[PDB]
Amino acid sequence: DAFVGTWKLVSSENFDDYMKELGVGFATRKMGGMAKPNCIISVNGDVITIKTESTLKNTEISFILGQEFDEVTADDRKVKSTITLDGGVLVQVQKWDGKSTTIKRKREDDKLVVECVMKGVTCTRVYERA
Ligand SMILES: Cc1c(Cc2ccccc2)nc(C(C)(C)C)c(-c2nnn[nH]2)c1-c1ccccc1
Repeated sequence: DAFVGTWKLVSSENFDDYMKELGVGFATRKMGGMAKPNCIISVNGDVITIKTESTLKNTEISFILGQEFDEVTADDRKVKSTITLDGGVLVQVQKWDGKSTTIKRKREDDKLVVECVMKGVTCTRVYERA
């Protein structure tokens, strides 16, 4: 859709604070905050795949909209994830240990805009086509 492609991180706001809320420790936050990952999004039938590639860490999730799945996050959390399409926005919720975080991926102009919320912390990451 508007989401399919290869997307390179070009900007990030409040990622260190978000990682802190995720319980990521200092040395790991340092490494994560300088990463400039590629995000490759593809769709085949029901199944959407989101691949993250960086020198620090690669991740991949494949999923069906509305169908909860198990995910190991980049920072090694074991979470229950559910992703839906809401007014053109991919909305992801991860739930683990009575906590949750929400990740919204939207297409705005040339950009893929990713908004991550946990507790009072909102991080916004902007990716552009590679
Ligand atoms: C939480 C998180 C972490 C945690 C982490 C920190 C430090 C070391 C290892 C993990 N790391 C990454 C890197 C840079 C490492 C891939 C991401 C990420 N994925 N796509 N773009 N950025 C996210 C992330 C960002 C937005 C949406 C979903 C996940």
